[PDB]
Amino acid sequence: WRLEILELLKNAAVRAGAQACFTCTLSEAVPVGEASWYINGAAVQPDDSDWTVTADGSHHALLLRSAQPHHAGEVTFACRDAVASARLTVLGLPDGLEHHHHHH
Repeated sequence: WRLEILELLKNAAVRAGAQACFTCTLSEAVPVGEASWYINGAAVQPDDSDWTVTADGSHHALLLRSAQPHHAGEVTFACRDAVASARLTVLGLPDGLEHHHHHH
């Protein structure tokens, strides 16, 4: 019956074509106004195309479609005594090599 913050997903890096997963499972549902979801460098308008925000009960879900070298910025969220932060960054260097061979 309380409003204790259970778990928050922070710290996220998204390369080109990747996706972002930010959610905050609370103990109480908050309407629209006491909850603030924004990343410095790109305010999410009700019609935001790159970012998507929703609120259903005690669960707040926010994502990032295909990350592009420009969405980089800080991550700050606040609610019912629910303080949060993070660091969002996108890689634009195709210097990231990956192993395409699972096994040999």
